[PDB]
Amino acid sequence: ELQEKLIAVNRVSKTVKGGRIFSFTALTVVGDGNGRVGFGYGKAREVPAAIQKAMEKARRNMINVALNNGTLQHPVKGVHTGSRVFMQPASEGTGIIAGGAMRAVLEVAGVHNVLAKAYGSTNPINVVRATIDGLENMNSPEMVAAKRGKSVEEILG
RNA sequence: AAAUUGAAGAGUUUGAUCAUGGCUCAGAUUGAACGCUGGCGGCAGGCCUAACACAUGCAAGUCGAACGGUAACAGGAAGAAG
Repeated sequence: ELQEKLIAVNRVSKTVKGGRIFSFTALTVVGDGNGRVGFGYGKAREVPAAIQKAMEKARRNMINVALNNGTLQHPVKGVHTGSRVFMQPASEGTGIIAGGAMRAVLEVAGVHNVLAKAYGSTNPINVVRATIDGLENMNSPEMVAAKRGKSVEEILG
């Protein structure tokens, strides 16, 4: 159904011979609510054009991650530039406890219950990339049963 | 059976960026103090400072079934005044 979220709107400037020229960047996320997450980074001279750029960039580059009934599979460490995200699956209930950008990514991802923490720089673009890296780093019991070459019950016990 | 189901960030260095890195904020608490305000009840608490100096009153007595006794009080026995 492709629900959409706007995370950050930044104003950046490029200096020229006349003076400063200001443009606006938008960081967005889209998601199915079931597994599929995508993030977009648009840049335009005025704001809603940058929002529309970020949305049509985010809708293309979406990756699907695996997740249980509303939860993760294991603890997983996502990393990026200055961001050292750590997300732990949850018990049921308790909502998404996560800060800001990571909260928006996990909410469009369909992750209902999570315990998350950001380390290092909490810059929004880099923590969105660290979050989605930790999400696509995650692996399922059926795929780790496909790897090690045995049924899932012999792994879980 | 149960004995715990646990983890949020933001602002500020720049023309703008990303890092590093301080500073500050959002919470909970207290033997609290002060300012404005003030209906009641329950249960707790109340010199953190001068281990400074203390007026006044009380805070350790009991036992006659240990004893000599007998000041009180209470009767007794007697002698009396009526």
